[PDB]
Amino acid sequence: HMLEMSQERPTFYRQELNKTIWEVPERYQNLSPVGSGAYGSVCAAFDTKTGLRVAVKKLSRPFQSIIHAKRTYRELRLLKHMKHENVIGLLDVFTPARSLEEFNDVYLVTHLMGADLNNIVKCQKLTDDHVQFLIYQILRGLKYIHSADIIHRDLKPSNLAVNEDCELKILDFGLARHTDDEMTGYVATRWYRAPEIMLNWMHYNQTVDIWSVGCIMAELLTGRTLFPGTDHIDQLKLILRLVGTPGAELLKKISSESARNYIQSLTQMPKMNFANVFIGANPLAVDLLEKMLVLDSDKRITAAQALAHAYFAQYHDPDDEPVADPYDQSFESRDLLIDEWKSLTYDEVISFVPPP
Ligand SMILES: Cc1ccc(C(=O)NC2CC2)cc1-c1ccc2nc(NCCN3CCOCC3)ncc2c1
Repeated sequence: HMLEMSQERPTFYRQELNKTIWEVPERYQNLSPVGSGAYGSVCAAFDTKTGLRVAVKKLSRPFQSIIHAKRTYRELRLLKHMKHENVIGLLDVFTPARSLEEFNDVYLVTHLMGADLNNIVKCQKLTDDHVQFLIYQILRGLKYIHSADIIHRDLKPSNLAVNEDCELKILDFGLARHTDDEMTGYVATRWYRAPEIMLNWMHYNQTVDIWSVGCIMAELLTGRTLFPGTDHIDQLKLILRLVGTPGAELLKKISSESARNYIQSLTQMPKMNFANVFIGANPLAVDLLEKMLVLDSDKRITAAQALAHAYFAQYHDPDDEPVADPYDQSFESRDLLIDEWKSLTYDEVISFVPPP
């Protein structure tokens, strides 16, 4: 039968990077800072053990408060669960600490991608075929992420990573941790989200993500941001001018009272002609967009339905658009202390088995 009686502890080494100390296993070499954020820093490196170029994220003060602690656990679980080509997955996760008492840091190793969707667009114009392959993968990814009952909630170009051969992976899904002041004003952060989730209407389903995919594809085709609004309200108006104002049907389904109340007061207007906005676009694309850009979430196309759309005919392969196992998110409805979230996280680290 054979069992592993004793696991060997790799030998780490320190070095200062990004004004912060990075202690990692000697397998990872040539660490170079590629970014930062309020969640932790990121370094590109070379994994001599696998010959792969990898991305390493060092969370910053992962257990400094219940809110942080729980999120640190949440991220580890999300990464551990995803195992699909178009979704960022966990290649390794380590901590220099030798025991739960010492435990303070968490490093998450993932694949490395040449760039995010922003960078690419600025570099050149993409062919109708490029858009097809690019959007096709986002949908393959979402199909998989959604099947494990997980919603992204914040899909946008900065979350989509691609590389030289046009291959894409989805990042930062299921995290939904943003303070309202970064989503205020003329900011690209709030230009790709569904109106329902932006102005907190009814509840939202997986289709919030399909609306985002709509805004991205529109952009890749036209070369311009579809709804570049200056604030939540201006943003909503730009959207309504194109898709039209709510209708009795969807209006009743809007759970929020103040919201429902404000929508009513808006002067009404019909759905514009999509062929006149996304011009010079493959006609099949225009059709897919009219099925992605619908105000009512109950009537928005799903990722699996969309893979079946004639536009992705050259890439659609049902015998190769995998689904995930269900994600067990019961922990999400718990209220534990920092040390309890930490302990759970610690367990998830020493129990991680490297992919084949
Ligand atoms: C490590 C990690 C851990 C976790 C998660 C994550 O999503 N967790 C959520 C799902 C649960 C993501 C990463 C991660 C982070 C940044 C990345 N950046 C690049 N692009 C670098 C090239 N650039 C482009 C911009 O300009 C400079 C150069 N490639 C791959 C990356 C992988």
